[PDB]
Amino acid sequence: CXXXXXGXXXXXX
Repeated sequence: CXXXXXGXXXXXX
């Protein structure tokens, strides 16, 4: 899980 902004971000889960 994760996400972000401006293009994306990251996460994991």
